[PDB]
Amino acid sequence: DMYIERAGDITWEKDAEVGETTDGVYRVMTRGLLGSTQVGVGVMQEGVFHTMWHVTKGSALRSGEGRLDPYWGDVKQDLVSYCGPWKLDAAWDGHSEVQLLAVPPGERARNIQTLPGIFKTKDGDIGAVALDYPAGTSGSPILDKCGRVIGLYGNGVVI
Amino acid sequence: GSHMVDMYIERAGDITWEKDAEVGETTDGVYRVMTRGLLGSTQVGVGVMQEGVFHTMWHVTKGSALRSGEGRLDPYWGDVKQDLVSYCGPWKLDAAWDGHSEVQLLAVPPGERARNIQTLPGIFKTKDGDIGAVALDYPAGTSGSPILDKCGRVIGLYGNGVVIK
Ligand SMILES: Cc1ncnc(C)c1-c1ccc(C[n+]2cc(NC(=O)Nc3cccc(C(F)(F)F)c3)on2)nc1
Ligand SMILES: Cc1ncnc(C)c1-c1ccc(C[n+]2cc(NC(=O)Nc3cccc(C(F)(F)F)c3)on2)nc1
Repeated sequence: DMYIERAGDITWEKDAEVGETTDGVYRVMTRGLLGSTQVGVGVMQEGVFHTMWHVTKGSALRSGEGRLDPYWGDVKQDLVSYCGPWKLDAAWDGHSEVQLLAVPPGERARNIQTLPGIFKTKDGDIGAVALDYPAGTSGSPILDKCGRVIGLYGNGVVI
Repeated sequence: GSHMVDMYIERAGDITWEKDAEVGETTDGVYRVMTRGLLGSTQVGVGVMQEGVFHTMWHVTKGSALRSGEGRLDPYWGDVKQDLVSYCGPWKLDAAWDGHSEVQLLAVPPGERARNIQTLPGIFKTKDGDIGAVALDYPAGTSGSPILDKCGRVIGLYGNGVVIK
């Protein structure tokens, strides 16, 4: 039994550290007998819930009273969307600072501004934020200066 | 008010690459740089003893003499821009990152055990220059912790990063 609950708006913050379909950033929760815990984070935008495939593994999600079914995915890229196509088309410019809107398990959302590093791995040269958050923070949106989601926290971006 | 009175080093480990890793006395080794005063003692950074010379970051000591047990280490060389300082002799640490390999941070954090963390350095295209750095975050008194190549050579100190031109 797996569900989402809202955690905040998706905003670029000045003064940062350097079923219901409301736009915003959501905790992805799994419950059982003992109780509930966060498996990841996602982004509601234009009526579509975006998270990482490995967070849900294509499970349906309860959203209050309603139920969200997966619409699309890509296991290689580790992406999955609910209710509609992938709406997050923005991308890192390759030079600017970005903001991780990290939403850790059992803690408040927060913006961290940082410059992405480039990691020259074997598979490819990969851009990633040098910020380390607990497991279940995966799917936290990363924002450009215009407030657009340029990626989700967990994997990084191939160039 | 009250001021700090005594800066000193104490040994924390050998400087080795660990095969099973997370993916005055002048004994070779890695050392905590400690400052004591009235209210107690606090770790202000880390340094490397190699070939009779203690290597740390300028901002850690600011060129103070260091107690090493009973004896005294006086600074021999420094560079404030590069944030480097040596004691008892010239800078011995001449190795550098090869630009492709994984490295190991031998982090020595305040009030915790030494440990090796293996990681691939990232390159950060800052305004001033391109900077290579490990994507590992530790408290400020970890600064001066050696970063190692697979030959066991200190290729850097934790805290600033390395300029690439
Ligand atoms: C990638 C890598 N290769 C080799 N060794 C290491 C240690 C790493 C490494 C480095 C940092 C982190 C911490 N981390 C980052 C994320 N996710 C994320 O950054 N996503 C994202 C997506 C779109 C755009 C961007 C941005 F705009 F910043 F380029 C970033 O998750 N964990 N992990 C692994
Ligand atoms: C550098 C930078 N620019 C812009 N934005 C950010 C967020 C950063 C950024 C990224 C990671 C860290 C964490 N961190 C690393 C170190 N120090 C260190 O890595 N030293 C070192 C010295 C010699 C060789 C090498 C190696 F071989 F790895 F290249 C590394 O201290 N803190 N800080 C800041």
